Amino acid sequence: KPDEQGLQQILQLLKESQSPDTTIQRTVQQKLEQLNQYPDFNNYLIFVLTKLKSEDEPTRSLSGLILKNNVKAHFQNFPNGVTDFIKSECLNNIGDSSPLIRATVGILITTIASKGELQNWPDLLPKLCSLLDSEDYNTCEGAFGALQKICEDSAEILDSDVLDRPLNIMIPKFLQFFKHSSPKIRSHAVACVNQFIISRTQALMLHIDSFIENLFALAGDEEPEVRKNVCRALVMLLEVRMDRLLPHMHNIVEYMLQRTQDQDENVALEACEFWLTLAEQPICKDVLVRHLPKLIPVLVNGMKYSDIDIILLKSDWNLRKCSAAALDVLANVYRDELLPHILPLLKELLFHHEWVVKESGILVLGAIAEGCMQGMIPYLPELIPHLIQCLSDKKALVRSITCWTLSRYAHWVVSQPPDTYLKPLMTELLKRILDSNKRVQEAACSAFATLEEEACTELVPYLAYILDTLVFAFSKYQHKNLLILYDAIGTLADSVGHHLNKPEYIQMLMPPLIQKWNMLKDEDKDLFPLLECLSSVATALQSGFLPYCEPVYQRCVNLVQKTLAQAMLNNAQPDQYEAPDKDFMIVALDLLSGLAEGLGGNIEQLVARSNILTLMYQCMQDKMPEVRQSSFALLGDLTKACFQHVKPCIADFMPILGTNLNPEFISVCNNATWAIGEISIQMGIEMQPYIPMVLHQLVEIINRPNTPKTLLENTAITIGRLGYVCPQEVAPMLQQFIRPWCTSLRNIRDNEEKDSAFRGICTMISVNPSGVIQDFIFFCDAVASWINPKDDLRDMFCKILHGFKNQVGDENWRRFSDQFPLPLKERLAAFYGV
Repeated sequence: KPDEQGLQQILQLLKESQSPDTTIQRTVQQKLEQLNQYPDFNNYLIFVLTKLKSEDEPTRSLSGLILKNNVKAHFQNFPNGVTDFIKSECLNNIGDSSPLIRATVGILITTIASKGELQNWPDLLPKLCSLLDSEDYNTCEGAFGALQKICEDSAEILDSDVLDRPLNIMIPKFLQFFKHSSPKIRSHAVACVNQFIISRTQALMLHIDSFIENLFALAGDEEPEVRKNVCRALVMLLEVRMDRLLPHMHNIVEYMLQRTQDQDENVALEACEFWLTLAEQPICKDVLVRHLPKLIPVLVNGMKYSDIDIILLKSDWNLRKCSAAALDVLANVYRDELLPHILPLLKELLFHHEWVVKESGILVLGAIAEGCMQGMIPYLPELIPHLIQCLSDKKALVRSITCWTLSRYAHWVVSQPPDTYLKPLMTELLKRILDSNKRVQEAACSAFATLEEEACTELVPYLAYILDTLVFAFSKYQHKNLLILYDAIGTLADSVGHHLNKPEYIQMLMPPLIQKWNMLKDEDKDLFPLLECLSSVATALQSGFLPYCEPVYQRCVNLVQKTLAQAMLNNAQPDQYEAPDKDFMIVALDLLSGLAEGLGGNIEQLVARSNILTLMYQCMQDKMPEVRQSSFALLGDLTKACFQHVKPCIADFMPILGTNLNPEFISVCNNATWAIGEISIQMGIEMQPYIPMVLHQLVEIINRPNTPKTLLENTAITIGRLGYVCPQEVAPMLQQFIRPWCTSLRNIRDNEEKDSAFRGICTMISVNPSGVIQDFIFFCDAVASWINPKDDLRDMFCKILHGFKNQVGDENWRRFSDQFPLPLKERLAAFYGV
C-alpha cells in the first residue's frame, strides 16, 4: 500500500545493484538486507514487480527475485497482511504477457509454497487447478508450471494425509490435459502424474488403465519433452504395476528400443533406463530373449564415450554409464546364453583402429565379466595377454579401463601358473600405478588392490617390488587416488599377512605412513580410511609395529572417548549437539583389538596410563550391538595380552558379560562367550564367584537348536575353560552338556583352544565321573578326532578311556566299541591302548 520517495529509494537501489563494476555491486546489496528486517520492505518489492509497469522488465523481475530470497530466510518473520498481499498479487499476475515477469511470478509462488509448508496456503491448489481451465494460454501454462514444481517438491506431502488429499482431484484432472493441443502443456500434465507412480497413490492406481491408455497415445509425440516424460513414466510403471503393463511388453520394448536410439540425448538416456529396470524384474529372462539380438548392439553402441566426455577428460550418470550398467545386469540374467550376441562384436571392437571404439570394446569385456565368466574362459588365453598389451596403449583412457577390465578377470588369472598371466599383469599394473595420468592411477591402483585380494601369498615373492612402487606413489598421489593407495596398502598386508613382518619392509612403509598420520587432524576426513589401513598393517607386522604404536593407540582411545562424550550430550541435546558416528568407535575398538592381539605383552604400558578400560565398560553397554560386539573382543584381547591391568575390573565386566550373553545377537554373544572363556583361564580359582551367573545360560545356549557353529564352538570352549579352573561349579552339569560339547569340538582343529577345552572336560570328569558314563560314546568320538594331543593330555585320555573301561569290564567294552568306524576304532586302540 506504499509510496513514494521510499519507492524511489528502492528503485534507485534496484538500479545500483545492476551496475557494471563489482565494487559498487557488492556494497549496495548490503542496504538490500538492512531494510530486509523491516517487513514493510517486501510490500515495495512485490509492488515493483507486479504493479509498477512504468519500469522495464529486468528491474521489475529483479525485485521479485530479491523478494524470493527474502522468503528463503526469515519468512517466519513475514506478517500475515504482507504474505496475503504477495500471495494475492502473485496468483493474479500468474500469466503475465511478459515472459521474464511471468517466470519471476512463478518461482515466487513455488518458493512460498515450499517454505509455506503448506496447509498455510489453502486456496493455492484449487485456485491453480481452476486457472488450468483458463482460456488464456499464458495463465494456463503458468498455472501448470507452478503445479508441476509443487508436485516435484512436495509429492510425499500432497500424497500424505497432512493437507487432506488434494491429489484425489488433481490426478484425474491432470490426466485430461494429456489430450491438450499444446506440446508444452501435455508435457506438464504427464510430468505431474509421474511423481505419484512409485508412491503408487490410489488416486492414480485406480486410474492406471486410463493413465496407460493416455500414455500409449502420447508415445508417438514429436516434441522431445513429451517422449522423455512418457518414457520416465513407463520405466517407473515397471517397478510398480507390472501386472497391467505385461500384455504390452513386446510393443513397449519395441518402442523403447527405438526410443533408446532417439535423436534427443535426454529421451535416449531415459529409455535406456528401461533396460536397467527391466533386468531387475523376475519376469525378464523369458520376455526379452527375442530382443537381445537387437538390444545388445544398441546397448554396446551407447557405451562409447560422448565427444563431450572425451573433451571433459582427454558426470555421475551418462548414457554410457546406464548403457553398461544395463549390460552388466543383463549378463547376470542370461549368463553364458548372452555370449552369442556379444562375442562376435568384441572381435571387431578390441582391435579397432579408432581408440574410442577399442575403449568401449574393453569396457564391454569388463561388464559381462561377472555373469559370463564361465563362458569367457576359452577366450581368456588370447584376451588376457592382449589387454596386458593394451596397458601400454598411448591413449590414457584406453589404459584405464584396461586396468579395470583385467581386474575383473583377476580370479582366472591367479587360477593359472603365476609366471604366465599373473606375473606380466603384476609388472604392468605396477608401472601404471605411477602412470602420469590421474585417471590411470585411479584405475591401476584400484585394479591392483583387487588383484591382491585374489592373490594373497602369491605376492610374497614380489613384496619388495610391490612396496617399492607403492611407497613412491605417496609422493605423487593427489587425494582421490591417495585414498585408494591406503586401500592398496591395507589389502597388501591383508594378503601377505605375517610375510610383511621384515625389518627391511617396515623401513619403507611406516615412515611415510606415520608422516601422513601426523598431519591428520582428529577432525580430518582422512582418518576414516587410514585407521582401516594401519589396523591391517599392525596386524600383519605383529610385534614389529611396536616402535610406531605409541601414537595410533592414544589417538584411538581419544576417538572412543570423543564418541561417548558426544553420545552422552546427544541424550539431552537433540537440539544443540549432534549424534556421533558410532563406526568411528567401532574401528578404534577393532584397531585397539589388533594392537593388543599383535603386541601381546608390550601393550601393558599403554593400557596402564589410559582410561581404556573405563571407556570399554561404557562401550559394552552402548545401544548399538556392533559396539558391544567389537568391545567384548577387546576385552578378551586385553585379558590375554595384559591381564594385570584388567583384573581390578572383573567385578564390573562379568555382570555385563552375563546380561549380554544373548544368542539373538550372534557376533555380540560370540565375543561375550569368548571373553569369559579367556578370563577364567587367567583368573584361576579366583573365578569362582562368577561361575553361576553365566553358566546356566551357556548350557542353555549349547543345548539350543539352530545355532551358528562358531558360537556353539566358542560356548563349548568357554564352558570347558570354567570347569578347569573352578571344576566344582561346572562339573555337576556334565550330563546335560556332554552331548553337543563333543558334537561341537570334534570338528575343530588341534589348536590351543581345543587343548584348553579338553583339559577342562578331563578335570570335570575326574571330579564328576558319572555325567559322562551315560553318553561316553561321544567322549570317544571327541577324543578320536585328536591328531596331535599333548603328552599329558594323552595320559589324561587314557586314564579315562582305561579306568572307565575297567569300571565296565572287558566284555562290555568289546560290545561298546562296535559302532566304531575303521579310522575310529583302530585309532583309539592305536593311541590309548583301546
